[PDB]
Amino acid sequence: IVGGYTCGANTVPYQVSLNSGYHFCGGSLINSQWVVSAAHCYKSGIQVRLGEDNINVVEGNEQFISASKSIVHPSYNSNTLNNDIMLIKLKSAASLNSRVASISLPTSCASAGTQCLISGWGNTKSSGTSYPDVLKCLKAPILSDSSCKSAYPGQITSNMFCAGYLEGGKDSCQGDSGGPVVCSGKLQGIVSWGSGCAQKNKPGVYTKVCNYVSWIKQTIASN
Ligand SMILES: [Ca+2]
Ligand code: NA
Repeated sequence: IVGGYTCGANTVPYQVSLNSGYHFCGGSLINSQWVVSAAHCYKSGIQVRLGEDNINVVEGNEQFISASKSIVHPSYNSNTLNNDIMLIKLKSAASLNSRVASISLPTSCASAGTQCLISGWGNTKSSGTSYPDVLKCLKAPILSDSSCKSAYPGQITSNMFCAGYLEGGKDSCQGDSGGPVVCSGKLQGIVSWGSGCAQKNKPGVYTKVCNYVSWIKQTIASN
């Protein structure tokens, strides 16, 4: 997260860190056994880390649970990032409480101009590299489809939306991938891609979760 703020410990209780010996992506807890992330975050060996603030210090509220199964979207295209969504099933159920909690799936898609909360442990610089230990947050508005398509001509599908600031300076970034975009208490986006981070006229691009709710529900009900 570039240009954001320190969230505060466990104030984003649905945020997870995906670990393969090191933090590599975010995710969102949607019930006690399932996490939603980005398909481009797929790795063979994944441990889900819930209740994290500092990802390099055991502070007392963590749950570390290995994945039993990953399910990349059937239509995921790694070239275009169309359908950049994956479900991860936990080997054992998380214990839900104040610091570890699920985020609701959307019934409606999100509205242009809604300010959403984007969070993660990704790079905090638009040029250079600095990775935080504690969870970072950003308030960012949903941009119109027209503005998004103008920013990334020939690249935005119906399964993507832009959020952030055309002036630059505030955005998600590498290492935030797979994490949440929460708008009005619903998971509306997944950190997916962008040209650099926090660059002028190059806002973040996010997987449009409202298009996948039927797939998510059907998949959870059968696995
Ligand atoms: Ca920790
Ligand atoms: Na809704």
